[PDB]
Amino acid sequence: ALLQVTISLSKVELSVGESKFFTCTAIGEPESIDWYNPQGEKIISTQRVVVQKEGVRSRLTIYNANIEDAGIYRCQATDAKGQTQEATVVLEIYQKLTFREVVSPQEFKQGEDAEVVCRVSSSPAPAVSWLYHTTISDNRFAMLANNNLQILNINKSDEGIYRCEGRVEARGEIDFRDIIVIVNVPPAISMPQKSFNATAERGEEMTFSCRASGSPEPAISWFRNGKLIEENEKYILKGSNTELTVRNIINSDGGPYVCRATNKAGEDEKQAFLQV
Ligand SMILES: *[C@@H]1O[C@H](CO)[C@@H](O)[C@H](O)[C@H]1NC(C)=O
Ligand SMILES: *[C@H]1O[C@H](CO)[C@@H](O)[C@H](O)[C@H]1NC(C)=O
Ligand SMILES: [Ca+2]
Repeated sequence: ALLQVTISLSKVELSVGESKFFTCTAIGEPESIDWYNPQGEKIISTQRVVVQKEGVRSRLTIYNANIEDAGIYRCQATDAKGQTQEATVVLEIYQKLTFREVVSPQEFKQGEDAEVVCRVSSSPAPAVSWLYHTTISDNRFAMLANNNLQILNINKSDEGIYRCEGRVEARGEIDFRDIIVIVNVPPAISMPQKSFNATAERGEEMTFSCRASGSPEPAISWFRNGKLIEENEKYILKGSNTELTVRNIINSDGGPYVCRATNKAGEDEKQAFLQV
């Protein structure tokens, strides 16, 4: 029948930092068109909260909305008569699922107690969850109150990808992250023979096998008497230094040849004895 006011939106809810504008149409012939913050102050223009007034509409733009922004805004018109209609819009500022400062290739040592870390958060407290394939909860895996999952005896097969999924049932909002898990495993030397034997002056020869086990794969360095063993014409090592061949053994070559195997998770050393 008579004067009335409308707004582009009625109920909006945006993340923090998000921006948006609303338009207030005043169907009629208003002399007055004014906005009001949820505090009841007649909005004045600021380059972050801007108010543009044209014709019979009025646009209110909120840039990078913070938390002091939520509330019931009101556009309110007034003609030459005392008639004074208004429309209102409800703004809700919230927090998207954030995953701040969350490193991946997370490394852990074979035996230790691992805690895979996922720093995730949202306005209504997120509902986090850990997946491997697919869910997980096997009396060795458990989610701490801080959202991280722990693995008590992080065996190396445990090594893999883990999804830290998070949902906000209040918004049907979901988002995950995929973390890589690395199981560092100290070196484990393996050499079937640690006691060899050739004949002196005769141009005999002997190869010495030393294999290891670890993640990363261990580096095998040999030592003799007190010096690192280099190749030379005397010794020839091939299989990434897993096979030490001593050429032209005399009497002086008899005795321990020590085998070192190293990685970032420790070291193992075993030696062979060469009898002449
Ligand atoms: C050569 O040395 C090994 C050391 O394990 C020993 O068992 C073996 O008896 C030796 N060979 C001979 C023919 O004695
Ligand atoms: C689990 O698998 C890894 C594979 O590298 C191995 O290191 C570990 O010994 C295994 N543990 C069990 C329970 O068999
Ligand atoms: Ca923006």
